[PDB]
Amino acid sequence: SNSLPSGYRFNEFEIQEAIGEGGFGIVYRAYDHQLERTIAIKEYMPTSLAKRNDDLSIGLRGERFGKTFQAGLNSFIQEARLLARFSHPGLLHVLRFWEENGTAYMGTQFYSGTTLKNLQAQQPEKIDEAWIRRLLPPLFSAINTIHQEGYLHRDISLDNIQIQESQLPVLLDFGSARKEIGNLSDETEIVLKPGFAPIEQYTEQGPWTDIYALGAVLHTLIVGSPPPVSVVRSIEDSYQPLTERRPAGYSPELLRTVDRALALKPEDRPQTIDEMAELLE
Repeated sequence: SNSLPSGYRFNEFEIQEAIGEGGFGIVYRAYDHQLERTIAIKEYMPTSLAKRNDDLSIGLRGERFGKTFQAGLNSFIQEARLLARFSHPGLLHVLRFWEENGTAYMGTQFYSGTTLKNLQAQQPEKIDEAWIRRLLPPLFSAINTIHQEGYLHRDISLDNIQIQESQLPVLLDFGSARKEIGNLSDETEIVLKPGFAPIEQYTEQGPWTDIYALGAVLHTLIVGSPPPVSVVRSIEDSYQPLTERRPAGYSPELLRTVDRALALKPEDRPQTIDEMAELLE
């Protein structure tokens, strides 16, 4: 681990535990001693570009990485600014942003629970049609709120949806820094998510682009894995409609909603979140 220790201080903030560590940032449970509340702190930390110094600042692993490190940092800032436009229970709420230690930090609301990816791995028996139909109204609402302000998510999968202990979902992260680093570094594998990204993201984007990825999430919850990579589908589509598979315990109505969201071409999909929600009725 490259993470700050429990007890580390940012003035009034105190690090309590590193709770998420990926290749591009670390997430901490932390505590605000001024307001006496638990928060999360997200630290930009691209491990392929940077390492932890003795004084716990961040430094480049090689001088050739400086331009790409800075571009990822700028994208991290821009994502914080985007999230700061919203005050919605299903979107990660940003409290503070600051630069320190040669990197940048986002203070955010702290959310209970775990990611949808982990819930699906650990408690797949909890995921059934009734649970999915309770998940969708607040998840729809969060995604639609992004769309109504003129933005798109473009990085939806199970990995960045939080399921709180209340079961309500939160969108945590748009992958902006990761995707910018991957584009600049020709590390194409960290830009789009195979099976979740629709054909138009591979090089015409709009709400239907997020709707496809949401379909892919739902497909994963229902049968355990995402649909085939969309570029492969665009050559020879091996997608088997869920209405024909008929997984046990699932209504044709929910299955056909997923199939429609997964239509190969943008114009054949529901065009707005509201259109997709109507299919369930």
